[PDB]
Amino acid sequence: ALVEQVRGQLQKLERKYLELKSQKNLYLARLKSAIAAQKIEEIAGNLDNASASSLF
Amino acid sequence: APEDLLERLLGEMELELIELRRALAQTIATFKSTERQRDAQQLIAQRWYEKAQAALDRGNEQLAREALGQRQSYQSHTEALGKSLGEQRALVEQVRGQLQKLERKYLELKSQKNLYLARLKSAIAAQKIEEIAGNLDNASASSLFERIETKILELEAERELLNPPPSPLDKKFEQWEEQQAVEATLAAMKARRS
Repeated sequence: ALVEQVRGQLQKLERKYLELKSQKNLYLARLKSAIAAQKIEEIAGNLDNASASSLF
Repeated sequence: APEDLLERLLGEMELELIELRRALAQTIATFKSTERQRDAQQLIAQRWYEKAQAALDRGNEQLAREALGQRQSYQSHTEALGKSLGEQRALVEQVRGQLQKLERKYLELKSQKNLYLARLKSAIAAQKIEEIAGNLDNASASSLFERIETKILELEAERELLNPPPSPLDKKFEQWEEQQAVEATLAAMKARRS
């Protein structure tokens, strides 16, 4: 009963690991997407859209 | 580290299983030595008995009496030694039983050690996976994985600020006016291709 019981934990734990691994990229990607968006629309307003005193 | 002690303590027992081992052997030697000495004493007595078996015949009774008188001295040694050898036998068999039992109990104790050390690592090897798993996305708020959404929202929260979304009126209207451009453009279509 012990050997079968312990293997089940390994079976479950191994499953939970790769599942956790998959989500990491999906959230890192969305981190870059938002970050990669910040510095384009920020300057865009600085040029001609944000308000008066804009460089344009 | 207590887990090392179980290896060390069993090492100490091993010294005894070779110390008690030596003591038992020493007991057997003297038992054999005592056994040998008894045979010699009776042999001398036997020689007088064999030698006494040559005088009583033919009418020489006097000589035979003297020879047997000498043998009584050797017989006394045999009787004392004879009883001792039988007594010592119980000791050698008795002590061996302890060695038989003790040796059995040792390997039995040895077997269980690994079975419990293994289950020690299994639980220990489990602690540091499920502990961090909760730290990431399962334990509670403030978990490193959840905190990522906070930064996502913080930047996304600024998105609606720097570029305010269109008002519901324009949303209601821009879609509203598309229903006519499509139909009005199609109005010239359905009438032209008719």
